[PDB]
Amino acid sequence: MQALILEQQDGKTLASVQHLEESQLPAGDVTVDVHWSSLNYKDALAITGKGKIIRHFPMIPGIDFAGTVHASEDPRFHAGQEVLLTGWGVGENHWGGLAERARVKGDWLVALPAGLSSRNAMIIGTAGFTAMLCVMALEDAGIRPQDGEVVVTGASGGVGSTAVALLHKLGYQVAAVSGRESTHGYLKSLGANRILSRDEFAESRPLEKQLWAGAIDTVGDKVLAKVLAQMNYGGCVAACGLAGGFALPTTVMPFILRNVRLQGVDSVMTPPARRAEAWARLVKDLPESFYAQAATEITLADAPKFADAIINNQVQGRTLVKIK
Amino acid sequence: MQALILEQQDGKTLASVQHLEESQLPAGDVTVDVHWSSLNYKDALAITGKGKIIRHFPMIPGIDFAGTVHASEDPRFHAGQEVLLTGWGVGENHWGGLAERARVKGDWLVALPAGLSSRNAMIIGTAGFTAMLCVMALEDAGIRPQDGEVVVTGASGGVGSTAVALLHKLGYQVAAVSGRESTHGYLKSLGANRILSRDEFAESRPLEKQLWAGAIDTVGDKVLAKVLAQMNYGGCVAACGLAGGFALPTTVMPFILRNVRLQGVDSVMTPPARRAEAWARLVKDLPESFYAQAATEITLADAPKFADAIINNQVQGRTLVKIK
Ligand SMILES: NC(=O)c1ccc[n+]([C@@H]2O[C@H](COP(=O)([O-])OP(=O)(O)OC[C@H]3O[C@@H](n4cnc5c(N)ncnc54)[C@H](OP(=O)(O)O)[C@@H]3O)[C@@H](O)[C@H]2O)c1
Ligand SMILES: NC(=O)c1ccc[n+]([C@@H]2O[C@H](COP(=O)([O-])OP(=O)(O)OC[C@H]3O[C@@H](n4cnc5c(N)ncnc54)[C@H](OP(=O)(O)O)[C@@H]3O)[C@@H](O)[C@H]2O)c1
Repeated sequence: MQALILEQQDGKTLASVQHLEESQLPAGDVTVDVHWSSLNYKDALAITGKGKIIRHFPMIPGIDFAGTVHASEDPRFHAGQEVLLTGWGVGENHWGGLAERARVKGDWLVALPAGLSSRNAMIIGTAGFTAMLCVMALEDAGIRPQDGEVVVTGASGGVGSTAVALLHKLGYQVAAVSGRESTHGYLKSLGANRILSRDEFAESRPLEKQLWAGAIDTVGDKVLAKVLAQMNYGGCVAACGLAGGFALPTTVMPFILRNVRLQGVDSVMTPPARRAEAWARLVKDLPESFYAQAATEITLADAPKFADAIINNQVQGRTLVKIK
Repeated sequence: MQALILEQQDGKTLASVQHLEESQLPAGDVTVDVHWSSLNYKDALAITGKGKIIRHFPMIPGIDFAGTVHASEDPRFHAGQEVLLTGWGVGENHWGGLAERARVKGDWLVALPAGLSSRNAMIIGTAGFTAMLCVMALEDAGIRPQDGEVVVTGASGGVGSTAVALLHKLGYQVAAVSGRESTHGYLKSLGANRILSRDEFAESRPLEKQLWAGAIDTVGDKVLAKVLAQMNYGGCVAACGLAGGFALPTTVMPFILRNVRLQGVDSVMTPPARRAEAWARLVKDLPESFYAQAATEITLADAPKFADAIINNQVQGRTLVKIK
């Protein structure tokens, strides 16, 4: 079998496609013939050797994959069945998606839903699944299209792009925040009602003027701090990222004076039930047009190059990896 | 009529009980003969001139009151009716409850709930109403007694005492955090199962060991930051306070890695349906023993002295003001 393999020569990560035997695969009760994977921000860090994502080498990266079951000892899954996986430590501490074959716990798999192609599941990937979870968080908080504008940060990215399209489809007025001017036409076509510059969110008072009924944040750090200060009374922010930094230098004022909810969204260990629900919602809520707009398809050996482009913020939308 | 009056000579607030004519009260549809009020942290800030709570002088402070309607131009209220009020800006921008009479909008009043005495309504006051809103937030998040331990910070105070008593009644295992060894017996008597020192909430990593299914925070600052770092995956913190400072020096990690919810709770502008629900729940969920254990009854003339004690963290439980 072939696989993208991370090894460490002199402490610096080297990535290259290599042949290896199925016998080397980690233990698990389901074996999957992988047809598609993707590159997420976390995959890019893993591949660039940045971020301390990988604590064991050599490692097959890729926190995502979709394919067909080769063999299964889990009674929920049968040989030939179409399945997908995102998260659960896969591609971090367990051999990953960017390989022709993977062996995992059946607990980590999701049956490919009726209404979603294996290829499109990967275009969504971890990033899109996370966006769906964020949207469901706003809904849980009672945030409706009629309540006001929803703001999306890091909007041109994988999570951001998906969130814009989901919110647009669901009827919300969407404001997209982006540090790049080249992404504007793209963002408008995704459904953004207006585009705002990243520099507009540098520093804030504890409370700013109320602007947002809802927010989906991929940035963290000072951007998230300012969004919080700008939330309408009873607004909700769904936070999932740290593209701008992991710190959260905020105050309790939006919370105790404006009754704001900050809902954290984790994709790695999302419970099976909510996980299944998110995938079913994606079938319903993501327009077929999104898949053509947001995706760039690459081959396995091109991953390191794109990993680099992702870290340097030189891409927009989602990176789909054909594994075949 | 008699009322506690706040005036500032030169950037400093002066508080004294004075006699005034009823005709000096602000305009409003409902005139109430006040029988009870209370002192909350916010009232103590107002009365001591700290916290920029009052921007208009002279002011009659007191964000709570309970009494009997003398006259009403509002068709929802009638002469002789028992009513209570918390919040709505009363005691901040509108002459408030620390007086023999108050005049207010019908919208700000709550008919005295069946089963609740006027005196007990004020032992509860804003502090207890807030604790109830915090408990309801944990419930909204699906935090059940079987799910794990709930921590209450600033536990010996007004909101904290009520919170401990409510959670205890509802069947939770409760941990109380206090910076005063002298409050431990009192906290145990309210139903706290575990008592921890505030000293243990001074430094923290972005993620600490997972300890709490839920939390009710009245302190903010570092204590809140560490509580966030200690939340179980999917845990919820209901935050309502700033006794320890208004800053929130935290990181996105508990949110994006552990799916934590931080729900802000405001008592001031709580809409009528939720506000009515909270009062109904309080009547049901606070044991009779609570009113006896938590309350210290003072007269209006004692208010300034007690406001000092509150700000100096030299009181425990709830301060009840007999106005009648
Ligand atoms: N389980 C989880 O909570 C989970 C799951 C998926 C993703 N994430 C996190 O969510 C974030 C987004 O992931 P992704 O895969 O969408 O990433 P991405 O496509 O690589 O980029 C996200 C966007 O963030 C913006 N950005 C990048 N650097 C920035 C900076 N220094 N300051 C402000 N904005 C910056 C860029 O948008 P613009 O150029 O338009 O400004 C970029 O397109 C990442 O931090 C990722 O690790 C977490
Ligand atoms: N969100 C809202 O609409 C609203 C409504 C009501 C109350 N509040 C806020 O909630 C908080 C509690 O109100 P309350 O009436 O219960 O006040 P309280 O009776 O004074 O309780 C505050 C408690 O915090 C602890 N504390 C005091 N100073 C501290 C410090 N410097 N560092 C760490 N802990 C400290 C003390 O407990 P220990 O001695 O046991 O440590 C004290 O009992 C206040 O900040 C108040 O403004 C907000």
